[PDB]
Formats: sequence, structure tokens, C-alpha cells
Amino acid sequence: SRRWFHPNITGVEAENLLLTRGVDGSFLARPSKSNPGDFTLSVRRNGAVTHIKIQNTGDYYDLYGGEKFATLAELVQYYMEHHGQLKEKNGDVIELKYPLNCADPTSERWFHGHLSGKEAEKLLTEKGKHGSFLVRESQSHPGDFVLSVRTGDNDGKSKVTHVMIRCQELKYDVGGGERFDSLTDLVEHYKKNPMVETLGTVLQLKQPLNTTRINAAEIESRVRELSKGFWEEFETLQQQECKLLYSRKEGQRQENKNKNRYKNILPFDHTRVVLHDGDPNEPVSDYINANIIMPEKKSYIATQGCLQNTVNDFWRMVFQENSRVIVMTTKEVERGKSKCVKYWPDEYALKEYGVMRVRNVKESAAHDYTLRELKLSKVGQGNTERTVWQYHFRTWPDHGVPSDPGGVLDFLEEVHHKQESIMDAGPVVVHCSAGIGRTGTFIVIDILIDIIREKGVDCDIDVPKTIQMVRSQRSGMVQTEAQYRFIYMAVQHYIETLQRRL
Ligand SMILES: Nc1ccnc2cc[nH]c12
Repeated sequence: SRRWFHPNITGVEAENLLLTRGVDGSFLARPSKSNPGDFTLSVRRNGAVTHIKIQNTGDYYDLYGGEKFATLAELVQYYMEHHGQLKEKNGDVIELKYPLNCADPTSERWFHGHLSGKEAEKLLTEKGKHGSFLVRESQSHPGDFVLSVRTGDNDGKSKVTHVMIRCQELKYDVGGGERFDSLTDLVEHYKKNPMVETLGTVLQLKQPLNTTRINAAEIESRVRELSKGFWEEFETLQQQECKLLYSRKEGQRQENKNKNRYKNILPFDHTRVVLHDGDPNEPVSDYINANIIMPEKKSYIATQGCLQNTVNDFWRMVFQENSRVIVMTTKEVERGKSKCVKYWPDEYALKEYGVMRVRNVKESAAHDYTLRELKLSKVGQGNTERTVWQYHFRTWPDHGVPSDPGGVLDFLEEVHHKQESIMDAGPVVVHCSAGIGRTGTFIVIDILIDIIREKGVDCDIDVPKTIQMVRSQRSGMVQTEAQYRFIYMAVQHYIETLQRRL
């Protein structure tokens, strides 16, 4: 349901699992082992198992012989409600009917594995609030587990209770009543239906303990401890994408289909940019594949590379939102395929895009990017002209991430100073191809640097929490583990620079 992903499984295992525990229509997804950021959708069809490759090189999930997706959970939702859109080479349908659930708790935010009793009491004391909990392996009774929960209002008014969870022939229970198939089933039961202590305290399971937050100045040590890891921390974050299937109905409307670069990577309704003051003629003129991203001053608009038939809408958007800065993170063409049509005029040229006029005043080549100084106005209305600075990052490698972040960091410092130099500039527009991989990586790095720029080096940052907040505003922002490590590398490199100064 949100447990059809099996992190530490092999092909062999996945096949036996589907052959013993499933039926035709059963399915699961898993990572490939040494293959960086490949995945496999395993499916049982007519008493045999089919494996289907999914690749992510950083822009989107490409399912072989299906479509491209912003998240695996979006992929499963699409096919679990579109009977016959997934097919084999030969055009037989592959039905995804019944998720095959995984019991491994290593991806759950509350699971602290191989942790002691005393260390758990301390973390709940220093980091924990009322209702804060974790599940850890028992040391008294091996095989078993312990649920540890803070309850109350450092002076007596709170306490930590420890509940033993027995493991017995494959099932989990708290000493009586219901026996659960997974620790996740157990936790989800007792979070709905809390245990009540003999004398009446309720063991409310409200939120897991946070272990991702760090002091920015402790970055070097954390990156070193994640390098051994990163994979587990990313996997835990990925698991939480099940929570973000918000509606994308405007993007799914007939009138809007040919405005999406990829027909299933759509903006959420709740944060989509809405275009006003359009043609009365057009059937639907309010739509563009873009979302507002507000951190939780500077906001961003995340959007896809222009299509031929959306260039005019793109400039309607920039004008409406009073954006003065555009960040482009793809070449127009990579691996011989269009990623973004040229929506700006040649140097010294002037062009009309619907009701908008844009002049390219001047281009400046820098090592990692080109800057284009553009002038945007509404045709027939002088004194609406404003300067839009387009920063075009040119050297991002075709697959994977730059091996060093300094180029990226130098680029965002410059984007930041330009933005901050213009009074009431609107949101910075950021776009790549689909507008979720690079685009989210640049935005998330920008959000974190900004904190450090204001609060300096002795401030709290939380990379996965920041990514989760951004993913709640556009599907699948930050696509791959490589991008996740890069974000960390970027912030580390920013912090080192700050301290060599001082
Ligand atoms: N646990 C997980 C749930 C949903 N999607 C993904 C992608 C990698 N891990 C995942």
C-alpha cells in the first residue's frame, strides 16, 4: 500500500516471494544492487514472473515500455488505476493489481536498529518531545525489539516507557492480543489505538525521533559518517513519498495534455502557477506545468523546459509573477534530444512571444554558465519593461552529478546577489527538462545555503526534511541518491569556505 518497495531483496528472493505469497497481478519494486539508481518492477503474470526495468539518471523514472514518472509511488498509482496501459514488447498487458508488502523496517523513520536502552533514553531526553518514539533491537532478549516512548509535559513531568515487542514465528506482538506481520503493522496499529498504562498514561505515538538534523558546523563529520550511510538515509526519505500523492487534476485535463513535456509529470493543483489575463478564445489559458516552491524571503518557481506551444505561456508567467531571474540547468540539447526549446532571442535580437516582447541586450560567458540580460515588456505598454537575468548553467554532466560543487555554488551566489539586488523581485524561475531532478537539487541547495548565509555557521540544517518539504510542493523534487549526496557535498563545501575566511 506504501510497503510494496523491498529495499534489501535480490531478484531470486523477489521471484520466490511472488510465486509463494502472491497471485497473478501481484507485484513489487526493488533496487538493483551494484547498478546505481536502476530499479525493477517485478510482476506475477499467468503463474510466471516478469521483471521490468526502471532507470533514473536524474531527470525522471523511465519505466521500460511504460511512461516516465516523478516518483515510484506516482508510477504505481498510475498503473494500479489504468488497467491496460502497461504492456510487454509483444503487447500483452501487465496488470498491477495487488502490492506484495515488505516487512523490513530499515526504511521507517522510527527504526533505530542496533541501539542500546540507555542511549535511547538520552536521545528522547535531549531531542524528544511528548509522544516521541523509536523502535530498537532488544539486548536482554535477542530476536526481539523494544518500543521506547516519551510521554508528558527536565523535572519529573515527563518519562520514558519501554515496551517489549516479541518476535515469534515470524510475527510481532506487545505481549497479548493481536500478532502483526511487520513492525510497521504493529506501530501503525498502536498509533491508531494507543496502549494505556495500568494507571492511565496513554502511550501516544505522535512522531518519530529526529536524527537527520545537524549543526551546520558539524557537516564534515556527518558526511564522513554517511560515507562509511547515505543510501539508508535516502531510502528512508524515499519511503515518505507515499505521503505526497496530492491531486494533479488540472494537469490531467484534456485541454492541457500537450502542455506537459511528459504526460504523467504534472504540477500539484494546490501549488500550481495559475495564469490569468489570457486569450478569451483559448479553451483553457490558465495552465502551465509549474509550481510555486516556498521554503519553510526568496521563493522559487519550479517548471519544465518549454515546449514549442508553451513558450508564450512561459513568458506570460514570468511577467505575471514579476520574476527577474531565470535559472536554466540543461543545455537545449543533450544526448542528441531536445530538453528545452530556445525561448529567448539571439544576442541583440528582439522577438515577440504572443503579447510579450523580449530583447536580448547582452550575453556574458562565464566558465560554467552564460548570463543573458533580457528585457521583457508587454506589447503596446511602455513603462512595463523590466530586466530579466537568465543564468544558463551549461556544464552539468549528461548523466550523474558534477564531481565537485564549487561551480554550482559560485553560480547560486551570483543568482542570489542579482535576485537580492532587485526591489520586490518575484520568485526565481528554475527549470531543467521535466523540472524535478536538477531543478530540485539546485533549489534545495539554494534553500540550505540561504539559511547558512543568514544564520552563519552555528545554525541547524536538516537535508531530508528540507527535501520532503519541497517534494510536498512539486512531485519528486530531487530524483536520485547521487543528487542527494551532492547536496550534502555542496553544503559542506559552502561551510568549509566560510570557515577558511575566519
Ligand atoms: N521506500 C520507497 C518507497 C517509494 N519509492 C521509493 C524509491 C526508493 N525507495 C522507495
